Amino acid sequence: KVFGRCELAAAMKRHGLDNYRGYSLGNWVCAAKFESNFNTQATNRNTDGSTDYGILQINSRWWCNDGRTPGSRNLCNIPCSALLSSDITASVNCAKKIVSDGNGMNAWVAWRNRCKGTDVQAWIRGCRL
Ligand SMILES: [Cl-]
Ligand SMILES: [Cl-]
Repeated sequence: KVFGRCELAAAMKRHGLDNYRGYSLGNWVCAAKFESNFNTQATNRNTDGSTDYGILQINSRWWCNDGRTPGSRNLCNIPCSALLSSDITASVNCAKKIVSDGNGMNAWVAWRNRCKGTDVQAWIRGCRL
């Protein structure tokens, strides 16, 4: 599923991401835009052979099991394929563990490079939340 901006904001808001660890909702929408273009089915392969999955491009190196990232961890205890669902619950729940791991949203390269220090509230402007 390819979400609309406001549709995704509202789904994220319902799943407790607004202000989660001090990150306002615009941060999460912005990250999703630049990570996946709001497409729950996004995959991208990293040079190390790990893969990034779903709306927030969560990496098989640490976070999920895809059966083909030898010597990786499954810290969110999920098949990576569950991150590709049109229901973003598993992505959001895993994202919460990532953002809590000490690096905040800096874990998301596109967040760091494209959202951080910008006006992120613009990403939810206009939305009925
Ligand atoms: Cl694996
Ligand atoms: Cl980037």
